[PDB]
Amino acid sequence: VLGGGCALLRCIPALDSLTPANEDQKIGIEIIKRTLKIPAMTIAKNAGVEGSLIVEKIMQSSSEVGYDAMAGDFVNMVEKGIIDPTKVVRTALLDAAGVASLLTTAEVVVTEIPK
Amino acid sequence: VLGGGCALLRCIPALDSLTPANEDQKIGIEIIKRTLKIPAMTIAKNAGVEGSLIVEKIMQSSSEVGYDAMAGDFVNMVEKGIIDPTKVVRTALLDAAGVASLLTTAEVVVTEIPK
Ligand SMILES: Nc1ncnc2c1ncn2[C@@H]1O[C@H](COP(=O)(O)OP(=O)(O)OP(=O)(O)O)[C@@H](O)[C@H]1O
Ligand SMILES: Nc1ncnc2c1ncn2[C@@H]1O[C@H](COP(=O)(O)OP(=O)(O)OP(=O)(O)O)[C@@H](O)[C@H]1O
Repeated sequence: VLGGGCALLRCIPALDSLTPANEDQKIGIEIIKRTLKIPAMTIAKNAGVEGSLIVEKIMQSSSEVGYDAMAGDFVNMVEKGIIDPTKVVRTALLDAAGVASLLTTAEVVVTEIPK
Repeated sequence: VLGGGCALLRCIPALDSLTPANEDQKIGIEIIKRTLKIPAMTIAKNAGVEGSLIVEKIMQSSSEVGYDAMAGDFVNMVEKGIIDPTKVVRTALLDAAGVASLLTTAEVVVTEIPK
C-alpha cells in the first residue's frame, strides 16, 4: 500500500460510510477516525513541519499523492517508491487497537505497595 | 480592522515584500512573520478546534473572510460584526515586540541569592 501513513489516511471515508449501533459505537468509530491521521502527523512532525497542515493537504489531494518527508514535497508515492507492506500496516493497527481499547475500559487499578 | 486575529494575518504579504539587510534581519523578519499567526491560532485553540488548519484556511480565503469561533464558521467579518480597533492591535504588537526582542538579546542573567 502507500507509505508515509497515507494508507491509513485513505481509509477514513470507509469510516464515514459506517452506521453506528448506538452512541458509544459512534464514539469508538470517531476515536479510530481521529487515530488514523496519527502516523502521517508523526512522520511530518519529526521532519520539522506542521503535521496537521500536511495531513489536510494530503486529504485534499488525489488518492495517489502523498508527502515525501525527505524531499519535503507532495509527490506520487508509488512512482517515488514510498510504499509500505499491507501486513505491517494492518498488524500495527490491530495490535494497537485491541490493547488500547481494552485499557480504556478500566475503572479500578490495583498495584502492589512498593517495598 | 478585522477581528479574530485576521488583521495581523493579512499583513504577512507586507513582510513577504521586505528585503533584509543581512541574515539576522532575515531571522527577525521570519520571527515576526511566524508570530503574526499566533492570535488567530490561540482564539481557535480556545474554541476546541485545530488552530493551524483554521489559520491556513483563512490564508487561502479572500481578504474579507475570517473565522467566527463563536459560531465555528468562516464568514465575512465586517458583515458579522467581528471587528477590532486598529489602535489596540498595533499597540499590542508594538508593546510585545519591543520587550520580547530585547529579552532575546540576553547572554548573562544576574539574580539575588534567595535568603
Ligand atoms: N521518504 C519518506 N517520506 C514519507 N514517509 C516515509 C518516507 N520514508 C519512510 N516513510 C514512512 O515512515 C514509516 C517508517 O517509520 P519507521 O520505519 O521509523 O517505523 P515503523 O516502521 O513504524 O517501526 P520500526 O521502528 O519497528 O521500524 C512508514 O510509514 C513509511 O512509509
Ligand atoms: N466571535 C468571534 N469570533 C472570532 N474572533 C472573535 C470573536 N469575538 C471576539 N474575537 C476576537 O477575540 C479577541 C478578543 O480576545 P480577548 O478580548 O479575550 O482578549 P484581548 O483583547 O487580547 O485582551 P484583554 O484580556 O485585555 O481583553 C479579538 O482579537 C477579537 O477580534
